Amino acid sequence: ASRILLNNGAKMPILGLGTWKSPPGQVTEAVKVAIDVGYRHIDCAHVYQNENEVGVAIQEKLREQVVKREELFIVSKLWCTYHEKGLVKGACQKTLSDLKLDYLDLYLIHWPTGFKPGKEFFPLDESGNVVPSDTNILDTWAAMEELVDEGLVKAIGISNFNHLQVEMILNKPGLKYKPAVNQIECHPYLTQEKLIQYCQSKGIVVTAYSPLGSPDRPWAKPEDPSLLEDPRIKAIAAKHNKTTAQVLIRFPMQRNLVVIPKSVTPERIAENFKVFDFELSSQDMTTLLSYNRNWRVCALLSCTSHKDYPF
Ligand SMILES: NC(=O)c1ccc[n+]([C@@H]2O[C@H](COP(=O)([O-])OP(=O)(O)OC[C@H]3O[C@@H](n4cnc5c(N)ncnc54)[C@H](OP(=O)(O)O)[C@@H]3O)[C@@H](O)[C@H]2O)c1
Ligand SMILES: O=C(O)COc1cc(Cl)ccc1C(=O)NCc1ccc(Br)cc1F
Repeated sequence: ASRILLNNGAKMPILGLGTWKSPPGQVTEAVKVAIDVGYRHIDCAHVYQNENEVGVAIQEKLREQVVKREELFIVSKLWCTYHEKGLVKGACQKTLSDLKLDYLDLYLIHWPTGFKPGKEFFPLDESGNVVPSDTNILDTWAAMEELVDEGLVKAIGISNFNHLQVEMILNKPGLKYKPAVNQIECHPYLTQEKLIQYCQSKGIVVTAYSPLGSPDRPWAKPEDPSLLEDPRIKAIAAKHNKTTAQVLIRFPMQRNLVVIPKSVTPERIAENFKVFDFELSSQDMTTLLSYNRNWRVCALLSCTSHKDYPF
């Protein structure tokens, strides 16, 4: 089954194309190729600085009538410097204009932390600590709810929310819409059993990011573990006559997760989509889960300061 039902009643494709680090000079063709070979979900964000180019691709494949708007599932995220009530609508509208869309299928609070508004995405103090905003997640959530009620977004959700923060939203006084999705880091080195079971038990669909361990993350270090090069994962792939990436993408799909591998390489974009015709065994799944080491791609010292830093 290629889509999962969300608690807003809409279906979300379980495979999407990620776009963080996709160069603006390459991402338009990457998205065009992706849609040509089957992808119907694109994961975006304003902070990635490439939504205009992603939007050129979506608009061209709409204009060519390759796909209909209803068949696409486009996701973006509210950056930290826009948590303020009077900045959320405009942030969403900027993303809409850049993506050439009149609505988003899903809009996420990108991180639970609000930062000081301004030109800078990471406003720092002179000692390098992020400068917080006094906004809290519950008031930010109410602002997200407004976007649903104005027709700018079909679904709202959260990203990098820990258990307690998910719970805070669900327990919000006067909660109007539950989050549809929690998008978090998840792969065999960070298997997330606790947060996923919690989210799923509440009917929140979990999207796994960095499913390949983000080998192109700008802060990678030599000593870091490498999923794609792990011989134990390579051996499961070889057994199935698939690539290691293919196994890493199928893994979350069998846990009822949505997964969003990024590539700008046409051959890999296509390879990564060829994951609906094979199954990992229960033993394969448990074996992959055994590799957990609580290793995170996405953590940031400058922000650990903040009252709502999630890890
Ligand atoms: N919500 C958040 O806070 C958050 C955080 C991180 C990521 N995300 C989203 O999740 C997406 C995916 O995560 P990510 O970009 O961190 O990393 P990823 O998808 O785990 O890994 C991307 C890297 O893997 C390479 N790659 C892709 N397919 C491959 C294949 N078949 N074989 C070998 N290498 C392959 C890509 O190379 P090429 O591109 O050169 O082919 C790129 O270097 C992001 O792009 C973003 O949309 C969200
Ligand atoms: O956050 C993403 O989606 C991917 O990571 C980044 C993307 C870009 Cl364009 C810039 C920087 C990051 C980035 O540094 N992400 C890590 C991060 C960020 C904020 C917080 Br509150 C915590 C944290 F771990």
